[PDB]
Amino acid sequence: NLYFQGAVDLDREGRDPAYVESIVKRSQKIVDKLELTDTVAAREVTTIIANRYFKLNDIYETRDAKVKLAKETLTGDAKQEAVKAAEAEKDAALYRTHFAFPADLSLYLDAKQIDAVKDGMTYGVVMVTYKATVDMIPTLKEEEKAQIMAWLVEAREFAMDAENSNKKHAAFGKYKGRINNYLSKRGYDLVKERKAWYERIKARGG
Amino acid sequence: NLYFQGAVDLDREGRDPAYVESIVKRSQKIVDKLELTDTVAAREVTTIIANRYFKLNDIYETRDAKVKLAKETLTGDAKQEAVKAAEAEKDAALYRTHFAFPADLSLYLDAKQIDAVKDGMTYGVVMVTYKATVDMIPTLKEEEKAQIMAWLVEAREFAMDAENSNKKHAAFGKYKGRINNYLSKRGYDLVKERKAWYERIKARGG
Ligand SMILES: [Cl-]
Ligand SMILES: [Cl-]
Repeated sequence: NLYFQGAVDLDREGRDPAYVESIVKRSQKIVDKLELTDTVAAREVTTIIANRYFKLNDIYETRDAKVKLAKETLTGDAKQEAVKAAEAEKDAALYRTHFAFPADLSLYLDAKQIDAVKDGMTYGVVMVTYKATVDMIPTLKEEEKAQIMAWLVEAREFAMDAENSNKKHAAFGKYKGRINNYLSKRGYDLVKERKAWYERIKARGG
Repeated sequence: NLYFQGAVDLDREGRDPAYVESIVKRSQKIVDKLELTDTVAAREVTTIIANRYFKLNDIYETRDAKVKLAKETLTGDAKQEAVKAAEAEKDAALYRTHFAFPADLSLYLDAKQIDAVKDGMTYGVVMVTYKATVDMIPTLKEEEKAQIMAWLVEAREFAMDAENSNKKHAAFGKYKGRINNYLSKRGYDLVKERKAWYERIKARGG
């Protein structure tokens, strides 16, 4: 499956060609899982995803340059304030660019397909985590399931903008922590549920 | 239709009661247009919307205090840099809180209803603008319509977070400018289309 640009320009200029190729291949792999039937649309979506990876890269490079300058020049509270300001500026750049991404995708993809792109950019952690949680506690109430999914989908919106795998898993981890705490406050004995789950996994040949 | 809090706490503490009442009434009016059939869900959604108005208010109050301090203490480039930093910090606060809002709404509302809330918070400018544009140029291509709608929906995502009516209309205005420029670059004679549209409006008794 050889990628070629379509109408959407690939933001390749001035970038290391091996990096560009790695991002395009990553992006192609996400698009493959959509099983699109319009080969031109598939190229366009590939480019849109790649360009978003590249722009995120640039945002984080900017942030890192500011933090490097702070490490070299500042200490104590002044240093922490400069790091805080760089992080706010990073989150601002994410805000300013976040909505254009599904806007652009929507020219080619429906809502379900756009969600599948989000999942592709975030290792499908939403459904892995949701399925595991309901496997662990099969009598969760519908409202508990709904809240758990809502938090995972929120986590995904942040994770898709994160810098790398480590930071993506940290974003999910925050909301997994929230889920854990939520269930314990709602009266579930998580030690007991988890122990019984492991027994069920063994009993079914997992 | 008297509002009463449900399970979601209204973020009322320390706020002027007339302001609280005004925001609750605004929020109730948005929810009324959803025509929900679960009266408890309607109260919860009312509270969620009101609480988002209140949090946006607080974000803008923070931003304004920083800009006031800059006006009182700084001039020239230093002043512009402090204003820039306050705006980045504001956009950061918007980013950090934006995704929780539809997450919370999703416990009560489907995707279509959530969009109707977004429209309610933004004076329905998306559909007014879209309908007017297709009325003005009825032979737009499907891809042009799609791009126009995508830009209006993007505009809405920013507008729903804006401070007031003036700033909401400015957010839409940016993307209306983009639409105007887009159509002229795609070969439409906007002077001619607009003139012929006005004739059609007159001919139909508008
Ligand atoms: Cl190419
Ligand atoms: Cl109340």
